Amino acid sequence: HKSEVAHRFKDLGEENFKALVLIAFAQYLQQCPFEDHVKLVNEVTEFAKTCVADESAENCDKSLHTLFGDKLCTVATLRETYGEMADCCAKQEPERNECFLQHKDDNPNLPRLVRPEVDVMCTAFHDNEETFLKKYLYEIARRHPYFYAPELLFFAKRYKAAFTECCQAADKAACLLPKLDELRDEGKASSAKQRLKCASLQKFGERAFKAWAVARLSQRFPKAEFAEVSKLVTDLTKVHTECCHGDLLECADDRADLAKYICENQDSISSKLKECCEKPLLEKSHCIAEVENDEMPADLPSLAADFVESKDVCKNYAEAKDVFLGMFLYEYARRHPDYSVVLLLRLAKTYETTLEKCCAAADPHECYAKVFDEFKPLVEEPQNLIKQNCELFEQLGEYKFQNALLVRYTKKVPQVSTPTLVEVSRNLGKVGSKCCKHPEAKRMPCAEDYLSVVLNQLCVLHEKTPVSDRVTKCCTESLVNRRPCFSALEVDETYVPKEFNAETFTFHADICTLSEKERQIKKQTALVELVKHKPKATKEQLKAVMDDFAAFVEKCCKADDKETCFAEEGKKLVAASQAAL
Ligand SMILES: CCCCCCCCCCCCCCCC(=O)O
Ligand SMILES: CCCCCCCCCCCCCCCC(=O)O
Ligand SMILES: CCCCCCCCCCCCCCCC(=O)O
Repeated sequence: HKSEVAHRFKDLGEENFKALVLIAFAQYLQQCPFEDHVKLVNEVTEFAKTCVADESAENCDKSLHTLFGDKLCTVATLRETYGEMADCCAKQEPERNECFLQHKDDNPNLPRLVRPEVDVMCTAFHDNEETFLKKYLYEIARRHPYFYAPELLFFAKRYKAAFTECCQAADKAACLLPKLDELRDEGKASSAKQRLKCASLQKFGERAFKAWAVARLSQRFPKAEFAEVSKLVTDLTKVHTECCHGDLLECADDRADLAKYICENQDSISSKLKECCEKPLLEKSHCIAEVENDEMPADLPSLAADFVESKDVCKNYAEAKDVFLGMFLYEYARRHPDYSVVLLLRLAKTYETTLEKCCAAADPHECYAKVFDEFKPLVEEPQNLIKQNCELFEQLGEYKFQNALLVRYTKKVPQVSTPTLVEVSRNLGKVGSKCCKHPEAKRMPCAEDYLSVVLNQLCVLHEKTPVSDRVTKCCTESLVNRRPCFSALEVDETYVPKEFNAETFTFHADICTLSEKERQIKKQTALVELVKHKPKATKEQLKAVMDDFAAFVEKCCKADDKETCFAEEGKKLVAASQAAL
């Protein structure tokens, strides 16, 4: 291991090496032009090949942090452009690297990347495929400087595949656009999870993180024994703690180490791990992190033996409370992959609460019996919600299902901005489409995955621009009570109806040309504004108003003249509607 850079180049391969180096530099120097970074990438790459030919080369023996930091400090416009960051160059390793980490800018001021015309895109992709993909990789990287590089590289390769298909199919846009949208969604969903995962570690501490980890690791690896799960959870915590810190190389090494260990003890962890461990170093950790749940042992007893009916229960628990609780959590989770992780956490927490209560009683054995009865109401809470909502999603379209939620959440929290209500409602709708297609056995984990990001996304926007105490109570409580807290929201009896505005309910003929997506958005925007103006409207009354509107649109988008119909019958619709409500 004379040369760190030489070893990295051999493991990743020139192409991946280049791509990752571009991402790294793009994540630090986020305000330097693309051609600058390209020059860097080629300089580092050529040097690396020098080191590959001969590890004893002149600078080959240096550290990757040292080499990276030196390159950063050779940027001529560094001080001018980045000010303080240029001061880091006086610090010495390893203090320097930390200094660079400190002055990494999160979400700087840049204009939103606008998706160009399909013809233009495919044409660029054909003429210069490499400078086309890398330019966009650079653009994504600079705007998401804390996103894990190998993960950003993982999406890049998927983008490249998308164009390869569609850019030579007659109806390109019909192919490409629904693929780019999927990527956009997944990319931001992945990014959200990461910030969230890291934020929770900081917010609630290592313990809660370990509890979360124990549940999911037990679910995924139900054939694994607790001692093994403990070591994995222990290491996973170590990894998340370092990765959350932000050092790419340190984070990468810890990840690689865990994947290394997991793949070598495959037989002792999971049977569905063979293909993941076969993949290259770069993809190992990724693969393991979302591997399929292993199938659990047929001969599995009930927990009641070791956790309820047994003697030595307070003694075993008091001897190591968190260990014993983790065992309960492990034992329970591996039997129920059909549960959300947070559900298992409510149960383990419930088990904990009673032991703290009953072990202090004269005879604990009775208060244990109470425990499992308490589990059932907590378990059915999320189960019922899923049944009903997926039924609702079945009867009504995804669009009409979104509108159902729309009215519901507008009446629960009317103070929220209209655009926010429309967005969260459309997204919860999408969750319905994706999860309700699963059977019950897999529905709850599915919902938890999407609601987690949607609910924390929701809480982030509220952080910046608070609008309700009840929403801030939900956003700032335990991430296990979060979703139930939102579900506990009732209709706001406080809300004063917002004053009428004819403009808000004034529609022109342009909506007849609008795309299917934003005709809906404009309609849904008005639906929120309707519910806000008269929040005490019944479902029948609201349906009536919406029906008249719907026919009103089809009557004006069907006429020889249009803009007059929208202004004349529009006047009629608004008047009649104000009267009914
Ligand atoms: C391998 C051992 C890991 C430790 C297991 C800890 C189990 C804790 C049980 C209660 C759920 C923890 C949820 C955190 C929320 C809280 O701080 O109350
Ligand atoms: C002089 C070096 C310049 C900087 C080098 C950029 C960082 C390249 C290392 C990234 C490799 C990631 C390792 C695999 C990822 C994983 O297993 O999780
Ligand atoms: C910035 C403020 C945003 C507030 C958004 C108000 C709408 C809340 C949506 C709650 C989603 C959680 C769904 C749980 C299932 C349920 O409805 O009971």
